[PDB]
Amino acid sequence: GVPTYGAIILDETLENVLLVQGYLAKSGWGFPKGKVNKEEAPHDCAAREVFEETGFDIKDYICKDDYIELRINDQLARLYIIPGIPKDTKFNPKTRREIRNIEWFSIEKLPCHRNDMTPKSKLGLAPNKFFMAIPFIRPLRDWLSRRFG
Ligand SMILES: CCn1cc(C(=O)NCc2ccc(F)cc2)cn1
Repeated sequence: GVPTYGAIILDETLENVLLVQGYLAKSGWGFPKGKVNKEEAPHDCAAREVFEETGFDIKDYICKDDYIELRINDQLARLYIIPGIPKDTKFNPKTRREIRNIEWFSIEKLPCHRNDMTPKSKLGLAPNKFFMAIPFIRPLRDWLSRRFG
């Protein structure tokens, strides 16, 4: 699968992160990201996808070595960490045709794993509207500890 790039945008307090909600298969909440184009550098893909989905341009803020990367079923997703973006920033996607909504979420309130169904004696995980964000939350929490305190 083709790598994806995007961003974890945080506010000035470092409390909140910016998530986007799509439609249909992409109906839950996730960090803004998308598929790399042929010959496109990871940093340009991230900025491009973030600008398409949020209307916010990260290019002046990207730091080359500040990202979290996960390989999930053989697909690499790398989210550059972009702290310090004011909470009153006005975000608007390129088309409401892909992005339903854009919101800040408290990091401490977001799940960092899904819950099983052990009270129901059933295998697997309960649905969670943050399932695409979830795999980045523990690594982000740890990364913020190691770079801010
Ligand atoms: C198909 C599995 N899945 C992906 C998402 C996801 O990426 N959510 C956030 C998002 C939505 C639309 C975007 F264009 C970009 C990012 C949710 N479920």
